[PDB]
Amino acid sequence: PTESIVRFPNITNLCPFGEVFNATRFASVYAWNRKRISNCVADYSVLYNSASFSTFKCYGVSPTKLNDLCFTNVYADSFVIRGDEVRQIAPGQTGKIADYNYKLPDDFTGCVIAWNSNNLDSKVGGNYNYRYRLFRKSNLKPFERDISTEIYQAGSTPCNGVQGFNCYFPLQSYGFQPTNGVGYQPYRVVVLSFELLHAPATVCGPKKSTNLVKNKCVNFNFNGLTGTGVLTESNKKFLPFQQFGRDIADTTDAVRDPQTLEILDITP
Amino acid sequence: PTESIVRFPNITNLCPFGEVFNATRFASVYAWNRKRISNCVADYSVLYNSASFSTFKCYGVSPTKLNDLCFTNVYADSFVIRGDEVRQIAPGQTGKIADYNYKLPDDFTGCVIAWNSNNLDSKVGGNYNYRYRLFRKSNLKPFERDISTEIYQAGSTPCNGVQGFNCYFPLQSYGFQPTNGVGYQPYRVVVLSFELLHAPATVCGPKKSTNLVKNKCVNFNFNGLTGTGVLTESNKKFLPFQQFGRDIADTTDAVRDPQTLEILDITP
Amino acid sequence: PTESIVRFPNITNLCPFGEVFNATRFASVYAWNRKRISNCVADYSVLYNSASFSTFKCYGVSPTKLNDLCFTNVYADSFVIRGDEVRQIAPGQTGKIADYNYKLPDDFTGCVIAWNSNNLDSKVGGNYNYRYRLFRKSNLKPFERDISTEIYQAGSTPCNGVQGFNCYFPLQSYGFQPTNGVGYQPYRVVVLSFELLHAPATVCGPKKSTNLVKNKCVNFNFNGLTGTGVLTESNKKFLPFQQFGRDIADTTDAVRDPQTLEILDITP
Amino acid sequence: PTESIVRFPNITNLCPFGEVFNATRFASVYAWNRKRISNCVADYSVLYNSASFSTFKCYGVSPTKLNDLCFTNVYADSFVIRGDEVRQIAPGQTGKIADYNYKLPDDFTGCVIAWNSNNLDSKVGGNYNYRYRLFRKSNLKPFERDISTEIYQAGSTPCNGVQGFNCYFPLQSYGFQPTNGVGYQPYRVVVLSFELLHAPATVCGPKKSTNLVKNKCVNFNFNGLTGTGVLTESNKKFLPFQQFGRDIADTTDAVRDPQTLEILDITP
Amino acid sequence: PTESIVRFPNITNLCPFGEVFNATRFASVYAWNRKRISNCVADYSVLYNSASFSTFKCYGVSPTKLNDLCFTNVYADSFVIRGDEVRQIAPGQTGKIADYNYKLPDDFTGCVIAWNSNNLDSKVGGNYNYRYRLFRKSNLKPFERDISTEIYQAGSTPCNGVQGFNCYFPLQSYGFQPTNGVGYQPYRVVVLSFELLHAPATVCGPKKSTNLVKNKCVNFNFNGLTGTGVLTESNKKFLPFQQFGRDIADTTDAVRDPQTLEILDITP
Amino acid sequence: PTESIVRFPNITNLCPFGEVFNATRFASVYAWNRKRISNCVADYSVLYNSASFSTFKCYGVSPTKLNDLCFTNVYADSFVIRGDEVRQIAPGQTGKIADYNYKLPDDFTGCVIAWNSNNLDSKVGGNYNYRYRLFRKSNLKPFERDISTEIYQAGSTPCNGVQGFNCYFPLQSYGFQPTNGVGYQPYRVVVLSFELLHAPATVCGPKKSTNLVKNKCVNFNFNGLTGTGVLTESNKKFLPFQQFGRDIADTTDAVRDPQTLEILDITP
Ligand SMILES: *[C@@H]1O[C@H](CO)[C@@H](O)[C@H](O)[C@H]1NC(C)=O
Ligand SMILES: *[C@@H]1O[C@H](CO)[C@@H](O)[C@H](O)[C@H]1NC(C)=O
Ligand SMILES: *[C@@H]1O[C@H](CO)[C@@H](O)[C@H](O)[C@H]1NC(C)=O
Ligand SMILES: *[C@@H]1O[C@H](CO)[C@@H](O)[C@H](O)[C@H]1NC(C)=O
Ligand SMILES: *[C@@H]1O[C@H](CO)[C@@H](O)[C@H](O)[C@H]1NC(C)=O
Ligand SMILES: *[C@@H]1O[C@H](CO)[C@@H](O)[C@H](O)[C@H]1NC(C)=O
Ligand SMILES: *[C@@H]1O[C@H](CO)[C@@H](O)[C@H](O)[C@H]1NC(C)=O
Ligand SMILES: *[C@@H]1O[C@H](CO)[C@@H](O)[C@H](O)[C@H]1NC(C)=O
Ligand SMILES: *[C@@H]1O[C@H](CO)[C@@H](O)[C@H](O)[C@H]1NC(C)=O
Ligand SMILES: *[C@@H]1O[C@H](CO)[C@@H](O)[C@H](O)[C@H]1NC(C)=O
Ligand SMILES: *[C@@H]1O[C@H](CO)[C@@H](O)[C@H](O)[C@H]1NC(C)=O
Ligand SMILES: *[C@@H]1O[C@H](CO)[C@@H](O)[C@H](O)[C@H]1NC(C)=O
Repeated sequence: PTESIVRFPNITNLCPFGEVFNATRFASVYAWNRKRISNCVADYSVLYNSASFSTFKCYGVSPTKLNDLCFTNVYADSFVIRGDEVRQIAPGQTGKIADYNYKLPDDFTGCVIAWNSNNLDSKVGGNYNYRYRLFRKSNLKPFERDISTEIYQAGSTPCNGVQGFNCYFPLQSYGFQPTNGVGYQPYRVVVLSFELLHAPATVCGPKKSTNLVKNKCVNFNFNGLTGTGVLTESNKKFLPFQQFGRDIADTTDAVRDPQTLEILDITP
Repeated sequence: PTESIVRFPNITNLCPFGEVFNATRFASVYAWNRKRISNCVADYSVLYNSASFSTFKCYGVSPTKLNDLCFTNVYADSFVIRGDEVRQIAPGQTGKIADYNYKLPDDFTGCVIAWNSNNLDSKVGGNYNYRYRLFRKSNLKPFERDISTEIYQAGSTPCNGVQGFNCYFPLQSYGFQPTNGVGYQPYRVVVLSFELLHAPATVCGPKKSTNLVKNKCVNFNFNGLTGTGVLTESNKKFLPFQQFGRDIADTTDAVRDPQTLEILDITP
Repeated sequence: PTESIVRFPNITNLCPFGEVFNATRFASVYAWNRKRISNCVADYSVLYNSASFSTFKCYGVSPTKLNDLCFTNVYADSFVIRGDEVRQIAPGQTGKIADYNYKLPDDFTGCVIAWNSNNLDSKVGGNYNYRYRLFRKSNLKPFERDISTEIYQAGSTPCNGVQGFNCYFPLQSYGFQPTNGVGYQPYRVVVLSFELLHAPATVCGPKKSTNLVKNKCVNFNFNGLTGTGVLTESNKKFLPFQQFGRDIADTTDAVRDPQTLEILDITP
Repeated sequence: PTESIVRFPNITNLCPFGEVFNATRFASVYAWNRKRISNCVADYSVLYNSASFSTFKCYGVSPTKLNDLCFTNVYADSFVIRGDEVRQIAPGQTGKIADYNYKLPDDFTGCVIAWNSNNLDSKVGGNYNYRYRLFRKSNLKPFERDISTEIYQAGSTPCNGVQGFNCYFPLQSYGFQPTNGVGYQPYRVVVLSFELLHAPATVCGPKKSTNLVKNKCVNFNFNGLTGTGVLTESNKKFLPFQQFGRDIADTTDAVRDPQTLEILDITP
Repeated sequence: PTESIVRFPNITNLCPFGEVFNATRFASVYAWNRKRISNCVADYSVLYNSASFSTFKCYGVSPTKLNDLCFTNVYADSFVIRGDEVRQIAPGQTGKIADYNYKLPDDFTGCVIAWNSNNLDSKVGGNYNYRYRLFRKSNLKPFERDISTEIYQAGSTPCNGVQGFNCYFPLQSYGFQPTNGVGYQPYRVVVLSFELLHAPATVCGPKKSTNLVKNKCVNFNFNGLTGTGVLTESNKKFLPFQQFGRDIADTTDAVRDPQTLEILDITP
Repeated sequence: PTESIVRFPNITNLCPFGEVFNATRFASVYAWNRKRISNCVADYSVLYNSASFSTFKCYGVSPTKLNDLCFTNVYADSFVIRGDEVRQIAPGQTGKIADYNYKLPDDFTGCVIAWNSNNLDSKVGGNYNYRYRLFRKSNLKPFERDISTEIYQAGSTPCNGVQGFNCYFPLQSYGFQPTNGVGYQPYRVVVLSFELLHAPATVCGPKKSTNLVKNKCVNFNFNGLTGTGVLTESNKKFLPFQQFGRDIADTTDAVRDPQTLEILDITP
């Protein structure tokens, strides 16, 4: 391996992590706000190295390596919970938030970023505008959003839309005050989930593309696909929707150049 | 009485509470900051209607009735403590902040205003820029300020100005973190002391001044002096430092108007 | 005083304290249940000797001297509150229950009897059927019950009968669990308020009457009217509503006998 | 498998769990009560649906599947402890109850049911009738009790069974009050121990016995012996104690019918 | 008033406060040790200037003035209690220590000293050598001890000297741990009660006497009896047991010398 | 296996564990004290018998088997830390002590022995003599000691050798009170480190040295070399640095007798 060749798509616009994180008002956890992120350079070490997030805990990927990876789509799910419920944003965990408000799948790949928000989300006398769903008949499916407001029937009597004995509203207020304990303290949570599935990659890190060298042994990083081999011209006519190539041994022997749209044969 | 005549003097500028309360940085408790406020208009109801002040304790005045009474001079004292010693900013209270950092007289008149500033004065990894005087050979007198950094000799041996065995540095750091408990979270405290000595009033509130009505039994408030009488015209010989006259009964019977310099005979 | 004479009306049915204290379901604190107790004999010893009432606090009446006094009418107010809200059931106290749910007068005469009911009012998973009023525009008057359920306008926008941002339901659930700490455990509260008017006393204790002794110096207890003097047969005519004979000097001169209906002058 | 066939013995007398769980007074933890349950149909639904059991921790068996299985002998160990020491009733923990009062084996197959009993085991002024062994020479063996009252020597002095300096009574009282916290509140604990040997099962659930359908491929459940097969009429001569039968390869190939005492060959 | 003439008796030996306050082992609170301090000089400002004592509350006298007074006798009561029970050592208090172990009179002239002894009295594995009386039929008279060990019958059944159901041992061990809470460390309490009989005082403070100067208007401190006057030779002879000479105004004008034992007359 | 043989070298002197564990004053954790224990007999059972130690965590070796083995060298480390920071003395653990003060290797062979020291290290007025490094530019490598007192720079502003804004002293005083909780409580930690590497072993347990039995099948522990075989004479030419031989199968077949320096042959 004489050289190393990194080829990423030629994109420059930064996708708004600022509008996800530095928003004035977030949403409640029963109505958590999901933003689609695609076609951007994403500097994850801006979020990592900044001393502002108490929890930057990442599942299925390393937080330091996120600049050196490319994902097809990023989902940013922002909401506000209490501190003791910050642990509940994890696969294979139980609680009110995990069962009824926000559920993470067991194959989750992404990061959970939680930081304290006392000055923004508390008020003397109580901040009651952040509600969590307390009552539901069944647990939530992963990434299912439930915003329905129907009176929960906890007994045998029908409720008919009126709260009362054994008939409760499903949404319950946090009631934040700045004098509250650190467990009952407002924490803003943003969950980044990365689609690593077979698709064209849109969100890529700030790594700079190098020029293409052929007919030599080079390490290569084509759109997040890492390998070592000899890149040459290929007579393989790719159909325009195809990015990779593959053989009977299930090995990537052909890739499409992200920039020049050139099909390169990877001879090992 | 028929109507009330409130006479406040011709003052146009506002009292500078803005850099007292909304400053970017506050000083520490050992170097507690003091601002002298005089000769302006102060609207205390803005501070009273705030939804962020957790503690608004007052002494010698009512927390409702502070705006209508108007004062000689306002001493605004600003410092950052943590939440446990907010009770130590009370008169007669004993503690490390009370004995060694900031001591209030037992006859203190004014209001203590404190609010949590965890999003401002705490950083992830620790904020150590706010210090308190842990050691002093004598307890502080009321309202004295000690910023000396001399090494507190706690043993018999002279160690000559270095930290070591029983040779402690007098200041120590709070060490604020955003994940700390509410006792160990930063609280910005602004003591607002007011003196009520025999002097003409310099700070008075946003209450409007009404026109004079003479020769009729009216309730009057002549710039802090409230009475009932038939405010007739005068022929008195008031020297220009004489705010209000007296008599053999030691009762107020002649007041010179603050807005026109006209002496008025009070007759009940 | 040679002898002691006690005359109480010949009433024999017990007061229904068993219906008050041993009811299966107590109402919520916002809808506290008042029962009027009159025309019976009240045995307060069964309340006092039994050891389950953790809080037994009487105001204006000595708690061990409940039996000898006679009362006109008794009001028993029953409800369920959490453990830290028990101290607010007292004259002159403040809190959410005192302001918005149940306010005692500052001149309150009677007892507060609170006992733990964790077995009867908590189920595993949460008992959400006990609600307290959390939002009100103004504090309650003494002995005033508010069961209104209109949406509380916290902000400047009209609520229009729907819960949402800055519009809250005034009632909030306790959510009792048996694993919750004693601050957050159910306590059943019965407040006995005795009124002592100029009306004839109907609620009298279990003290038994003696025979009347006339023309001799005795110490008498005439239906709660204690005193000492020579009871003599009188020619005074009382009208049927009149029960005793206060003179021009406002001292009791004659008493109507509560059993035989006899007019009895008191000499000293 | 066309259908499911379940054959259980026709025992209809219900197992005495009412005497275990609803006894008027339990025993102290040093003298914990053990009851032998056998030869009855057991209903575990009344334990699971009940909303008073705060702890239902089952080791080795699924708590929902207690109703499904059959056992031979059930050991019910009932006692009263305090809340913080409920966590000591589990296989493999330490503490005063685990070491000196009640030890659970590491191979424990059974459930632990703990519920709060503040209404029944606490008295205002203290309930000191519940004792625990505080001092012992060596830690207890599993399922061993020590009701001995011998004065524990904690020094080097033979003090002849008299309490005093370094000679302590082995048993110490709890002293339960309703105002005490949940760490120091009474919890009644019933430990159910199921033993499953190579023995005929006497403790089973209320699952109904269906009619005998032979010569068809059925799922079958013969007295807890689950499987799938084509049950036919046999010619094997089982001895009366011999319940099922095994082939050369130690697989169940014949069973006796629990109801009609008939030998049925299980061919697959 | 030129110069004071302090005359205190020529007492040679210091009071044994060191043996009381510095003893190795203190007695338990049910069997507290009382020591009679008399015929000596006692420095009380040594105790105050030492900062080891957490509590120094003195009732009926000020702690700083104690070196200036001659008391007739001193009683030193030393015991070990819990921290939360330290407040029970006060005149007019309720609790287990006040009712059953150590009762202070309401007319108390003395000082209460309490210092933490987690270092010397606590021990890992438990120090159960300190016991307190938990059960008694009646409350204690002031300065009364109970060393009885009879079984407290709390039911109808007799006990026959055997512990069991409703029969409890009167004394319960404390169980001191070094890992206990702030209310549960051992505290050693010395109660110094100053007997002030109208007698020759024998416990005097450390004040250097001044030789007698007569026939001039001087201050004097004769045996703690402060006064101002002219001291003259006395014509009358007082009885050998009687020192104070009272007048019609109940003021001493004829005092015996506490060094040369001769009568002196005080005149204005 | 007829006769067990234990051959240890003839080492007479006892190890100085008294001067390490029972030292009067320990060093602080930034300047932790390392003592080299070699060429003595060590009794670790008497370390294990004491119940004063609240943590006796041994990593890689079991505490019961400590007397069995032999070591070449022992590293006895000693320091004082608070109770919450005891857990950071562990392999593969993070914290202030682990990063900045004392780091164990990830594969550590030895025992962490920590006991509470409230009685020895606390004093009234606070013991601030114990300091810990709170600020460092880089994390400590394992078994590396840093005693630098250079002022740590946090901001871009140079410190210039004085304490100030964003320039802190790297060492912080603990502040131990006798009234502190168990979290801030002084704990004395000794970390014994053992090397299991093959060398002439100098420190061994108190096991008795048996005689030499030859030409009989015996168990043997030759300086901690456990095995079973028929120990016969050898003609192998062991050099002085060669202590135990090995065969072509890499098994121990010839061991030098530690007492005699005589070469013996293991034969199974
Ligand atoms: C949010 O704003 C702050 C400004 O104080 C900035 O430092 C931070 O980087 C911003 N975060 C994002 C994600 O843009
Ligand atoms: C950018 O990429 C596109 C294809 O995605 C390609 O057609 C174009 O030539 C590239 N431009 C440059 C300057 O590399
Ligand atoms: C403004 O102030 C001056 C002096 O303070 C006073 O004489 C004058 O009357 C005031 N102006 C008005 C319009 O009253
Ligand atoms: C500080 O700034 C906020 C920003 O809205 C303002 O509402 C508040 O009144 C300011 N405080 C003072 C004392 O002016
Ligand atoms: C409630 O019922 C119990 C039954 O055990 C009884 O002891 C108690 O006296 C009753 N309460 C009243 C107020 O009578
Ligand atoms: C009972 O009281 C009534 C009046 O309330 C009276 O008429 C009647 O005589 C009394 N009974 C007796 C036996 O005195
Ligand atoms: C105990 O009694 C209650 C009374 O309703 C009943 O619901 C419960 O099922 C009983 N417990 C058992 C184990 O049968
Ligand atoms: C019930 O079972 C027994 C054996 O357990 C059997 O002898 C008896 O016949 C059965 N009864 C019926 C009605 O089948
Ligand atoms: C000391 O006191 C005695 C009486 O107790 C007295 O007789 C004697 O004179 C005194 N000593 C002096 C030096 O005055
Ligand atoms: C107890 O001993 C210490 C040790 O020197 C001493 O400082 C203290 O003064 C003594 N206390 C008394 C009352 O003598
Ligand atoms: C420390 O001294 C005590 C004194 O009794 C002794 O028991 C203990 O064994 C000593 N510690 C060690 C580690 O030997
Ligand atoms: C002790 O061991 C040495 C070798 O380590 C040996 O030379 C010496 O003779 C031995 N002494 C005794 C008394 O066994």
